[PDB]
Amino acid sequence: GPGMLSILLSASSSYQTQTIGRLTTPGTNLVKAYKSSNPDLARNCYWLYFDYYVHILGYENGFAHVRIGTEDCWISKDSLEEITIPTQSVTEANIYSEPSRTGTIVRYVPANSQVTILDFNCDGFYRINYRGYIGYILEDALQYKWKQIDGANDGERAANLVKTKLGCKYILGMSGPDTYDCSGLMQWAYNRLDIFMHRTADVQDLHGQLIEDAQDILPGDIITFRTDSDNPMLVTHVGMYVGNGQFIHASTNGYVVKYQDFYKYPYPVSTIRRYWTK
Repeated sequence: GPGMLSILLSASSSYQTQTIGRLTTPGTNLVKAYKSSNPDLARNCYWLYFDYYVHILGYENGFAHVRIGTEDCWISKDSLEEITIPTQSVTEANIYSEPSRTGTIVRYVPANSQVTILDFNCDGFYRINYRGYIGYILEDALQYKWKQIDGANDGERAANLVKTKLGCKYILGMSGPDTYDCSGLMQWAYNRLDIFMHRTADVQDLHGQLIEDAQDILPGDIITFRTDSDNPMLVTHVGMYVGNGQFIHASTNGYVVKYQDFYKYPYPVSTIRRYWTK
């Protein structure tokens, strides 16, 4: 106020200067992703998709180095655009040199100042430009919120996000904004929380915290299923638990994103996976 800093913040930061990207995938909906800026172009690690949000770590050799949560990869620089976000501060604060409790002061920012967000989710800070001064401001000092404040945890936030897509049409291979398949809905929802999961159900099945007893399931957990009786050991479907014994999924039954009663769903569960941590 403006000098108070919480002991819950680290006194050190390794957070590198980043910007915000939004995937535009010109002429299509996807872009190949790689694990280097000089890849074996035949061996892309996966793809990223139209209207996903990323952090941009830099550019090299025609690629953008992008990050979603703990995951980083390289995509063609023409597949995304840089984004800056105007907002205003609501309380006086300092812009600091880094997102820690020991940064130097770049500039004092009075309450009600117009600022521009350059990066988000920076360990409790945004990176901003105020009047040409650049650095990190505590995230609650700004009006703009990159994710819901409501909810006890990011699992509840993920459950809200899939609810916002109820009624969207099922289309194989899609991940929004208007159409989805089952696993694309999951990856999209977590993209909006800056958390990476892989794109297909059979890989989503292999990561996240394993919730071994269904009694322990919570909103935002994903449930994978084996639904193909000609390949009965393969994971082929996924949905997101949203509480009250229901999950939401994109289903070919109805060709729509809809609720489903978990206990009555007539296909075996493979795993329950928790990709949220706070």
